[PDB]
Amino acid sequence: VKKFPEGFLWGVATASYQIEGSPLADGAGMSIWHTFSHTPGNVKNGDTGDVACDHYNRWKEDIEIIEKLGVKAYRFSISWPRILPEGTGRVNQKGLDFYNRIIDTLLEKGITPFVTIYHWDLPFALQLKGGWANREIADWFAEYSRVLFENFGDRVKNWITLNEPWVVAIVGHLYGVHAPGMRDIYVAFRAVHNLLRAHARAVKVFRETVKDGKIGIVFNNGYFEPASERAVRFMHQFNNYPLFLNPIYRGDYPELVLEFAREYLPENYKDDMSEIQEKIDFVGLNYYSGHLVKFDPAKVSFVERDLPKTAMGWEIVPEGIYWILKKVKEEYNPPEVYITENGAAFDDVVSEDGRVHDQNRIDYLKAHIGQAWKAIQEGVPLKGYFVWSLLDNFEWAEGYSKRFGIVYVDYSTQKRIVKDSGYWYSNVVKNNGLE
Repeated sequence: VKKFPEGFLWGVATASYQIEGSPLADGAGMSIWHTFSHTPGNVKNGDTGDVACDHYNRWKEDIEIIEKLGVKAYRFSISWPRILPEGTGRVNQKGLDFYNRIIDTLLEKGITPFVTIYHWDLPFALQLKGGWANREIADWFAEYSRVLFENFGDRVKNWITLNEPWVVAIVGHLYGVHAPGMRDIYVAFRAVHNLLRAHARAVKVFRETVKDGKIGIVFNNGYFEPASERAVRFMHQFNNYPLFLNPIYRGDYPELVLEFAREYLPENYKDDMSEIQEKIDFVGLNYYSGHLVKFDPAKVSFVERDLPKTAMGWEIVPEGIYWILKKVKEEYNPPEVYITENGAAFDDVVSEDGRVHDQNRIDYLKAHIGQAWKAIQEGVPLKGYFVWSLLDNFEWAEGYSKRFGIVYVDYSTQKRIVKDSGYWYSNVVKNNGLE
């Protein structure tokens, strides 16, 4: 058996654009993901978030599912354009009403809300002004964050500024695969820098408005290994939490990042570093996959390995989640850590018996929860673990073709079908560990 600490937070996680649909309902502004997905060629099969899981209408049922499964924490995000349709200035009361109802319902049912302030749906109106490329986004983000704190901070006490800022900057502005779909390395590193400045401004406002809350930040991470017996050191520093935590904790970007990217950073970027060091309460780590890597004349290539893979083609390496937990304590020793996302996509099907027998997902989850347990036994201050995702949903540029849910969604009807993995995870939470 592997029992977790008393009060350990077992959660599930979603994001606004991925599940809600109704992106323009009730006076919401357009987001960059609305315009991106409505641009031909950007998203698989031309999928958009127009409907998604229709959570904008079915939110109560979904929460009742969380309650029914006995899950103790719900990580969800707020759509900035629902709250400020032009990004700054005017507040949309109906946007506030939507999240107020979700928040009150969670607390009613004894579920702890973990709110992601930014999970990629920037207001289109701000993108017209440069979005993450514009230094002024630190002010815009501050103003947005303030509205949320003032309206919800009385009940929500666990906050996350940014989800996966590396993805936002690099995948959104260098690779062009995510909104806003740009391919400019100088823009992308300006976005890295501004993401930090905006995160830090929001934390500052938080200290002034929610004196009894906790606030953190979420990073994507991969477990990188060398093909033979440094490129691994680069990938860790660039793609993992150090890109952001070295500034936050140490006041500069990591060494190998500066070697690669100093030319792409703003000229006096160091002048922002003391403000960026604003104290945070916890670090969220997302983890999905491992990668074998080797030098290649970013001077790094991935080497495909055997290993079981998910429908994403992501290699399943459970010891990565232990490694990254250990590594984060070793390098920056944050007071609290959460695994804010962990999960897998598989080609689920509803059997004739009306069940989704996703043993593959159960095995994936079980293996990773075990490794996180291990990190805990060896001193890592892990306070929680969130499965991505409660529901199958819009998987960004993959559209609906990738199902991550522990609850199956039949998009033709919007029917929810709890998967075997969901029943399994429910037992894990009730028992507060593996058995």
